Amino acid sequence: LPVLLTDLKIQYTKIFINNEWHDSVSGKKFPVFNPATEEELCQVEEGDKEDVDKAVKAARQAFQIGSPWRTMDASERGRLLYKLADLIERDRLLLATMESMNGGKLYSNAYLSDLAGCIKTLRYCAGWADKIQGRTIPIDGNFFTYTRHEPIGVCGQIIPWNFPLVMLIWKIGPALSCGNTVVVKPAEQTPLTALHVASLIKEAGFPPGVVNIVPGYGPTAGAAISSHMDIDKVAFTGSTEVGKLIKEAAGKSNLKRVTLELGGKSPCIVLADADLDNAVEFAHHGVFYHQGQCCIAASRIFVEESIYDEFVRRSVERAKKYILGNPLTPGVTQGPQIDKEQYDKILDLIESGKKEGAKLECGGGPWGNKGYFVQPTVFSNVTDEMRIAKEEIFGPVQQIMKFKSLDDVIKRANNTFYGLSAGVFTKDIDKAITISSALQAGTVWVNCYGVVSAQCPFGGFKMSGNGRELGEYGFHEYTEVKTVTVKISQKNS
Amino acid sequence: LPVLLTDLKIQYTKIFINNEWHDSVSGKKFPVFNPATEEELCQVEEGDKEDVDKAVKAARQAFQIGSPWRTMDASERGRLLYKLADLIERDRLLLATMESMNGGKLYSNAYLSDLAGCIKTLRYCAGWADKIQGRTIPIDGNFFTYTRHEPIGVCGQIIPWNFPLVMLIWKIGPALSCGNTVVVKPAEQTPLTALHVASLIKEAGFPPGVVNIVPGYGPTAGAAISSHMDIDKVAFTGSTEVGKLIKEAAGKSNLKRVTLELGGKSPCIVLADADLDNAVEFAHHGVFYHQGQCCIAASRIFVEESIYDEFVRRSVERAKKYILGNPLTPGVTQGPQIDKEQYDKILDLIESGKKEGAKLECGGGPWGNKGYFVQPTVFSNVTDEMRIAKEEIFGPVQQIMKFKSLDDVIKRANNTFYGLSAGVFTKDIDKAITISSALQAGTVWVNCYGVVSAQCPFGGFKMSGNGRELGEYGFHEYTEVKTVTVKISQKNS
Amino acid sequence: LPVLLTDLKIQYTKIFINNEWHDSVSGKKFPVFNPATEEELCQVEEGDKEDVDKAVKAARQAFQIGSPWRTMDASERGRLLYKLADLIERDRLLLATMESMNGGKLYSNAYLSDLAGCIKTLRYCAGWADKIQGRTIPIDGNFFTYTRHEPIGVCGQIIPWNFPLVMLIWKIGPALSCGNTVVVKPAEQTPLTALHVASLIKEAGFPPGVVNIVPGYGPTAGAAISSHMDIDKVAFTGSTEVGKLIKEAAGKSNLKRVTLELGGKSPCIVLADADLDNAVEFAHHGVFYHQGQCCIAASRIFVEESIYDEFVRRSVERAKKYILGNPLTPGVTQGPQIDKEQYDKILDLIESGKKEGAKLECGGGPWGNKGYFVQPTVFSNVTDEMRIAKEEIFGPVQQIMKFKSLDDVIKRANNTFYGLSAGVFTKDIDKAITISSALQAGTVWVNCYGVVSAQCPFGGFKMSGNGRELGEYGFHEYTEVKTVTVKISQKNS
Amino acid sequence: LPVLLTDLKIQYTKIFINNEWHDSVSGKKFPVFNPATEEELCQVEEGDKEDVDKAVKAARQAFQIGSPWRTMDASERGRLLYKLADLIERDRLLLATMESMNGGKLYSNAYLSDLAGCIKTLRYCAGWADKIQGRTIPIDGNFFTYTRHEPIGVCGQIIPWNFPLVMLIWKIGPALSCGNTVVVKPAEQTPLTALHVASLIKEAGFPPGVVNIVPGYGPTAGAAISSHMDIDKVAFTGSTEVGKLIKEAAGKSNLKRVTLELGGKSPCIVLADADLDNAVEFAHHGVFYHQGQCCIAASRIFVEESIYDEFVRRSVERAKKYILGNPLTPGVTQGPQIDKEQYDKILDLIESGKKEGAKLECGGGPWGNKGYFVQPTVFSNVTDEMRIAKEEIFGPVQQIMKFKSLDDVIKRANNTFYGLSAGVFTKDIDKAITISSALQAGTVWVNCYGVVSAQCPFGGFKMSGNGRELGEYGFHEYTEVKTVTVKISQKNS
Repeated sequence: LPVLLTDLKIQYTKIFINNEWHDSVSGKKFPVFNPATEEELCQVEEGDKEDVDKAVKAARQAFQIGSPWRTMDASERGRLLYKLADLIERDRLLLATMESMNGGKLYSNAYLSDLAGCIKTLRYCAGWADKIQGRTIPIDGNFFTYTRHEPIGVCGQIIPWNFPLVMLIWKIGPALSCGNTVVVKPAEQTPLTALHVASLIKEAGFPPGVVNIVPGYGPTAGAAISSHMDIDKVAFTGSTEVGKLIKEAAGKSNLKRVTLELGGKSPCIVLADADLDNAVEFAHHGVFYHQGQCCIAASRIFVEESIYDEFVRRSVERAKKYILGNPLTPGVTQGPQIDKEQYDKILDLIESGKKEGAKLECGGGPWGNKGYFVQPTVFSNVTDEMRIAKEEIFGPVQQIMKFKSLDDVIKRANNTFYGLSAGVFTKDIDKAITISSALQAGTVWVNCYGVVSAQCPFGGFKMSGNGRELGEYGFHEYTEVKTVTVKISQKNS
Repeated sequence: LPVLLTDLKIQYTKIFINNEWHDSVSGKKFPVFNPATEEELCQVEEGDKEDVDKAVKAARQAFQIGSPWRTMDASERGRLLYKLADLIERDRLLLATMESMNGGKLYSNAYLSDLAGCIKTLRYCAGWADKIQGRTIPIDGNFFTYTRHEPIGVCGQIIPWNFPLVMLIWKIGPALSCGNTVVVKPAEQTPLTALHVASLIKEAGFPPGVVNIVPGYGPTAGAAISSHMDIDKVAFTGSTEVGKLIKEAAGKSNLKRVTLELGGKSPCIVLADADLDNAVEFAHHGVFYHQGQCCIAASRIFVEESIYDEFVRRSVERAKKYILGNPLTPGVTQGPQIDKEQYDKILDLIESGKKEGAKLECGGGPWGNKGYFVQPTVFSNVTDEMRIAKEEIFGPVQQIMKFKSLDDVIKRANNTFYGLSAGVFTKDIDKAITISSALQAGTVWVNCYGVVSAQCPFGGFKMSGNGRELGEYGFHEYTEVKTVTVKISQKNS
Repeated sequence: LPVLLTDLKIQYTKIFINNEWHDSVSGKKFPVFNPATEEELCQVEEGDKEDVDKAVKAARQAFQIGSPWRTMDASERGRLLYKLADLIERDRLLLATMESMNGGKLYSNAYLSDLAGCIKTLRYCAGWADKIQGRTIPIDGNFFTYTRHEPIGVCGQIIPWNFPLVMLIWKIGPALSCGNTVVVKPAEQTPLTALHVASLIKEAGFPPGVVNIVPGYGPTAGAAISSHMDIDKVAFTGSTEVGKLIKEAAGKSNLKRVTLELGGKSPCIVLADADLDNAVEFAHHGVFYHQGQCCIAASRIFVEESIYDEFVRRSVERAKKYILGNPLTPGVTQGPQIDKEQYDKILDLIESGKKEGAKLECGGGPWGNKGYFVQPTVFSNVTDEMRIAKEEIFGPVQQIMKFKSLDDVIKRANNTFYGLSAGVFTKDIDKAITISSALQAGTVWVNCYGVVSAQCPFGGFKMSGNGRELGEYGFHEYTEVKTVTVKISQKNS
Repeated sequence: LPVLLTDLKIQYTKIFINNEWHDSVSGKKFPVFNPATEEELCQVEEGDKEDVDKAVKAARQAFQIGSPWRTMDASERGRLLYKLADLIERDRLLLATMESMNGGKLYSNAYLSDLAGCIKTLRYCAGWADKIQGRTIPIDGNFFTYTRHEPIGVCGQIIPWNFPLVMLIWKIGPALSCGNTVVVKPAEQTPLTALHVASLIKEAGFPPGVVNIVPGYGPTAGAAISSHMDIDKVAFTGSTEVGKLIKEAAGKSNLKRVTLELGGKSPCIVLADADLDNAVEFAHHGVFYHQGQCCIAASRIFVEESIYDEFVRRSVERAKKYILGNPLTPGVTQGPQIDKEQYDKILDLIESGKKEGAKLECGGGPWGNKGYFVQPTVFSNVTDEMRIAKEEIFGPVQQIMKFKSLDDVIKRANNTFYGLSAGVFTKDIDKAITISSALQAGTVWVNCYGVVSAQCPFGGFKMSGNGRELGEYGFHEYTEVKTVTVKISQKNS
């Protein structure tokens, strides 16, 4: 793992529309800060309805019949995606640093893990461009029918900071692969990662106006991209709240297609037969990976009575072993949160549990002064009524209940309004298959966790989301399906 | 074609929940009327939040793990669907009559066409139950992944009267096939068709509480089924208005999955090389089939200059040849509309065009006294600014513009906020393929129209709809996709 | 289970070509016998090159463009298949009896199991007729491509007696579904089952000359159907020997497509953690189901040392519990073999093991006088060098080795030239997935056996077979794939 | 187009097994010659049963469980393929030259066309490695089934010279993608192209013993690779003769899977409405591309009476316009044939037609002295009885019949024992679809020809071939399908 000791510089801070770095009409530029240190990083600009509208207009152009981007052979879309990927891999070092300096994330995590993931989505999605096929339904009659999988149109993507670049990639890969044009709105907590990738797309040679990024504060662009009368798909990844907002506006605009992957409270279910060693390590990443800021974080470990206490032991034991240090520092297994917003919130949640008599086995507070560091916390004896068990503590905090039966645990996990993921640790074949099905989640993990690959479709059940991403199924959201039926004369089977 | 001279009787007028004919809590029962005669047919009941909630509760029961309906082998779901189909075909005669007496529709159309269609969806969907398969993604790592296509849960279906039974079937086929449980809310203009089919499902042996129908006025159940905190999918087929309503509530409830197939203004594009004979006949069904009450009605025929007038001639010529008579009378090619609502509206639209200087080549008014009969109308010299060219005249009325180029016509059709369907009549290979793609519709028809088969996916682009129906793609809306990843030891390709 | 005490009558004994019961040119009619009693059942006829050629000619007619069978909408092919299925289910009783009286098979097995299976293939395959679709490859260039899945042509099917009707159905379902025409050659040991089904197809209304059956001795028709210069696919299910014969002639005729599902020696691998109870019962059906005359019979159980002896105990224990009685007698769990051929052979194999020092724990000989009954036998301490462990003892005989490691057992099973199936009994998740993959078989069974459903593709690896059957993959053998590429003008994505 | 004036050097002339350049056991090395000049190019070695057996042994090693090549994540197989592709593109210039110097082919054709094609297969096939998925059949019962698409094993590929590198790529792409190991036997007329690519695979980092090339004379290795008792798939691309040979040995060895794409006589069908301009140009490439040495060459143009003569005119007109010059010379549109073998044969065929009274409108003989150059020939007034119309004149020679009806022409084309391809030139929609279906070919071309892309499956009907290549369907030949069924407890839909 190379280290970019080079003081990371922010090369891009402006809006990218028509492959050109515009500015803000109001001339208003918001400020980005290093949450690991609280210092300011730079002054990216802030978009508004004008810029969204501006870019959306760019999109329709890119998407028009006989455009450069529509007549381009699909294989060539794939060829271009592969280049962005290859370009991102070349600049990996820096791009990895710009995520840490702005997302506050262990570098080993934003290099050995994140940027690699981003490249691999674009690589996968590239090889899926020329393989999205139609059908030739053997209809009845002397007619000949065939479905065509065709691009939707302009796609608006609202991303969340947690994974500044991975989700951008998870959304401009399936999109650009199927042939759609994207207006990307990156988050406020972190605008740098994307703006930079936009420059690499331009080097890749993507046509002018295919991928338009409109960095800028939420409320504003949101309603816009999500109510333009020219955008057809709004894909939002963020918290449930903003989500009902985006979907509402969707109806109240054009019935545009809406795929939203909100979050959830996911349950781990270690069982008497589990290899506690394994369950302990993986239950650990589950809650303390990226400082619990992954929508798939195990904010609810249920351990069977038999092995409740033991689990508790190592669980907290390893918890304290995390290091609230510098994401830009080696050996650091935990970084800042992200901002006073989540930061204060996290602490508040920690407090609530305390009030609720949570078994605060560790942490409970913050570490250090400048920046935003919370102390790897743990709450034993959590009950299904504790707030810590009813909400997304999106942050480092571990809650751990106790169950005595299989039916009870699967019921006590499915008693939520969420279903992004789950972990059943077991050493039994029958349990594995029953608890994997009885659980209501989009992705269940048996004896592992956080294992998400591009190939595998990912999304959420219930109010955890809408649609899927990655996979072969994530290219179903960005392609409409035109049936054409011709009147041939005699139709022979 | 047999004729049910037998005075059609309304056997069912009450709510079907848990395979039992309940009543209305308020004891309020709405009245259904024969639009062909305006006489009342019977007194079906009217549901409310209580009954919706009642039935939704029935559903969750039906859908529970180890339920009778979930442990049932998929093949058996198919076996049961095939029986409903076979039962519907046995009772065809009557069931055909109950649609005419309540939908006001030519019997030849509700027998030789509609009921046949209804059976064939259920037959198709039945043979799709045991063939919805997952995958075994060759993921990276020594892990083994597989996607499972699993039932969503309780599905709420809001149907429109136009096709009282076909859409019920288009929605309880893909659903019941994939294993979901349905709470069906039929329309007010016509509750009889469905309630009856519900009885046939019970004879078919469908478990108790799988298919619950809650007949009842719109506003009420609507918000309910569409905001229950236990229904997961709301599929609505109706007008755009109610649609943004259902989707907005969706977000403002559970982010439940929402597939809505609203309507559209569809364009026919007869061209200089077309076989006017063919184009004339098919452009005729396009607008005057089921009294223009098909969301795919050609409310916009564009004829190239060369053959504008000629087309106009036969077009109107055949128009007058339609017969505003008795849907329950043989030889009648047109029946009542449906109710003063659409009836008055239709006439109003007719008037507006008159005010707009539409070339009222025929009709313009109503025919007969009792019931709701409009005179097959036609409006030549329509312009893209005439109201008749900007709205769904959902009723018998034909509008006919004139275009001089291919680019112009395809632009003047794609200049709408709709895209359910279209008809390009041509005798040229290149046109066919370009105009079929350049057009923005879910279903384009070349040299034919109204040709919709179950096998072929159907839905709408733009604000014409959301998702698809029928097809192999219509079983993509009712199945969620669970990825399970196991940690095997060594993984060999 | 109803019982057809009615003295089963053989209604059909002649050749079915053009939906008509022809005879034999030579006038030669072979004799069929009841192996349960050795009495003769009737005198079916014997075909020859003339009759094969005769029927093949019928086929080409049925398959010609604009034929009745080619212009028939696929849905209608499915509709017709469903009727044969429904007809077979109506006559189930008798048809079940005609298999027992001729195959010598426990009635409970030829009713509660076999005929049910036959119906379910035809039901499945029926619902697969209208869903075999092409694609619309997004090729490069301004061209438009689409693959059409089209019928091969006349298909020749050589069946084996063991499952007289199930394999006929496994071959005239995928075929008739995809639209091909079949010339079926049934076995000598048992011609009745099929000839009868042919009559039911005719009642079903299948066109005249679609399904032509040419009953008749092997050698003769074989080379014919398999070297006609008008048949395109020869699907043979039988022993390896005849198979290399059919394939060699294939090349030496027309390179016709050849899918052959020969047999194999399949290995069960019970392990220390297995539920011996379960493993014992299922390992039992594995070898003594249908008198070991199933190509998937466990002629090789490997038990780990730990639980070797115990397994041996119950294994033989239950073995003796089988009853060499009357297949047409209730309570009989084992019937005759099939004919002196296999009968003598079986006994010979039994003897060879004895010579090899097999641990003859039970049986070893025949039971009763008339007919062909062998005594449920068992051979402990079998070694990988014993003939009983190198050949298909296609008959009741159980061999049981002992293994001490996982690697060793999976190696000692994969050391064959076969791979139809296998059974890994385990209670461990990791073993299950590794031994299921490490094993070289088309169908591996974990903790069960003989579980074969229509939906699941079935065939053999290595010299155990060629291609697959059932499944969605079994409609890949009977459909060729025509790519058509048109030169459209501008091609927009 | 860069030109490798650099005297092309033959870097590789030896056998590649275990990523090492072995030699020949007999020490026998065959000689390769430049057919454009008849001079010798170098002295490649000649393999035998020993070397085949040698390499096959290497393969099994590469394919073993836990091998480096089997545990490799599929994505990584794709990553490696992409590198070979990228490496081939880097060396393009030379590799293009080594095909011309040895295949005798216009450089513009072996650069701007061939090497590009080779790279694009490997690029496509690479992106298909991680997307070959199984299924999760919703079987009946409380069982859980899933099909696994798994590598077959060692694959033996016999290539033909015509496209020395493209077919190597068409066979080591689908193979290496699905995970199989290949023993490639290149042709005698041309061994250089492949041996070189083998070096690039090694640079790509493909494991040691995955791709083993055994250059060497036909008869020898043939029977070997095709009868090794360790190779499972033999894919041969060549003439029909050798094909029945390879398939017969297949049965007479292991029933190994056999996909053979032999050749054919393909028919063009220009029609009265065709754009003769277009039909003329494309009918030209059809027969004179790569000197008629493409298995898809239009050795049978049928022109409707109306426009027979006209077609004849330009057809021959452009024919003479071809240039029998130097494939390594710019502006040369035709090169040598390949060797006295085809060369003498070609001339013989030309003579036969002369004897048959063919309307020798042009050519008829050879051009120049050294090398192997035939004069672009044409034969008008060909009849369906002329030898030139019953055999593959695999070489430059054009035959042109006359037809008066559609039915007649489609019958006169389908009256062959072949079906690789066809060209229907038309300007009518109905013809296009009927003649495209009525024709019996794997690939029909409407208004174009020779248009073959990787994405599109390609193979032959009838005795023109077996199986398909490219496409998503070409990864169905190299993957077997293991069904695993587990006994879960309760199975909920």
